[PDB]
Amino acid sequence: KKIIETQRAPGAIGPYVQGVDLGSMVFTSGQIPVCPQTGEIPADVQDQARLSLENVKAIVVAAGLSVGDIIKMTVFITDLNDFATINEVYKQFFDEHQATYPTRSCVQVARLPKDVKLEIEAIAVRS
Amino acid sequence: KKIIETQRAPGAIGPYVQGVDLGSMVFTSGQIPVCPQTGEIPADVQDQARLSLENVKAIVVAAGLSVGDIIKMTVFITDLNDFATINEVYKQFFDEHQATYPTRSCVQVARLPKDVKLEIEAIAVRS
Amino acid sequence: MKKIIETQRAPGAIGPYVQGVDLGSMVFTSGQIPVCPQTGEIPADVQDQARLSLENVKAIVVAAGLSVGDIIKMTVFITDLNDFATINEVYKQFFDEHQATYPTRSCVQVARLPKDVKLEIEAIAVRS
Repeated sequence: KKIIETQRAPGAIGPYVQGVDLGSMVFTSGQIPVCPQTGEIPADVQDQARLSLENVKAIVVAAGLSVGDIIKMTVFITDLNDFATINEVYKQFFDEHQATYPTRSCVQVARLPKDVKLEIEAIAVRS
Repeated sequence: KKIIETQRAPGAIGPYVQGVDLGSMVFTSGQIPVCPQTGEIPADVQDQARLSLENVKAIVVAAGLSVGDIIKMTVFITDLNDFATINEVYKQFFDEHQATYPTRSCVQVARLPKDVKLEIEAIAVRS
Repeated sequence: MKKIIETQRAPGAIGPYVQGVDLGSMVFTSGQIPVCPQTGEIPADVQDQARLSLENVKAIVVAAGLSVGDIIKMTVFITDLNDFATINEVYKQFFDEHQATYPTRSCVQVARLPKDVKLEIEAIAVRS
């Protein structure tokens, strides 16, 4: 039960850790498009989606794993009009790391912390 | 990590796989009431509820497992007034397969992919 | 294992789910709502609701033989983010009082929850 902490993903806005590493598997908190350096949220959904994903990647990479070890995501979104766009960025991101797509749920919620357009949690396995 | 692929469940409409088998645990994507043979979404909530659960079954069977191996489900729905009808179908489903009911979370979201009334993810264990 | 968890210190399952499942290495709970197990009532105030959801989570993990410090992931479904700073405070004090490290978390505002409660919380805990 190792805690994961990285500056490549935003610090906790709250009583949670960024990730926990169980040995066989890794859980991340839900990541929002907040910039780890600047604390800023990008306006466009293309960018928010790239940024949530990088934030997830930082925690998974800080555990010593890679994108291809990601087996499950939930993508929580505020607007299904943004859907094809989120999917393009998210495919590109997996393809970039030559990783097969994880299992996934995608739901439209009412609202997200800081009024972001999306939030992504992940589960990775070691082997 | 072994990807699960079956034609008894709908082909992914985006960058995901229907299931992943970790040896120990199997994760499904969130199953919506899309008909694997036609692409149709049934109109009635009873039929939609029945149909997500058959899609979940289909992926868990393809992994070599069965419905009584499911330990967790998350049921995302668009209307809590549909709950008693969803509960009836879902109870019958597990009862039919002589299955112990899993842990479950049920929440009403704003909207789902393809304007479906529910989306169900499952987690199963091998032994 | 696939052991069902059953406790009277959390509200009983009336419906097609069980309170929790113990798998050996990990415990999963059902989503817990702020329904009081003795009175069957929902407190009106979100701090009370938050505290109670957490109690209800604790009851089931503890019935599994584990403790709060073993909880490794939560998802907090809420109906109003305006309640969030308040829920966070209650949630923090709950972990601090158990001397527990904070789990991983996801928090979203959904449209609605069972019984019009203000939050539902599910938990994943590991044995060691």
